[PDB]
Amino acid sequence: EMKPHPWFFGKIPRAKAEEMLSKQRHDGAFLIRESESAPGDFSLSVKFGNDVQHFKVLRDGAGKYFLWVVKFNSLNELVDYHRSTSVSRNQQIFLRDIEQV
Ligand SMILES: [Cl-]
Repeated sequence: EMKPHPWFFGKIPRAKAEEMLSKQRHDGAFLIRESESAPGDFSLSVKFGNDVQHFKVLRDGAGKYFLWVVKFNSLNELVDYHRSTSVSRNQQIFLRDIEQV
């Protein structure tokens, strides 16, 4: 039965994503936001240790979404793919849902 996704935060600032993610305990806790610096593009923000890493959601010519190489017909599919394939080329970081107040 259909629930909204807990990871879509709309237009929050980059800094505010960092503020909220810093309070999460578990690496991989993440959100998708609408970039303020590149209106029309999404960014993915992810907790890792005491840092928060940011990734550009890239588009191909057909409008598919990707981070690195594998691309998807939806942000939803990109998110889910990266729950079991690392978002980072430097660490093993897998997307997991934020805790939630
Ligand atoms: Cl992996």
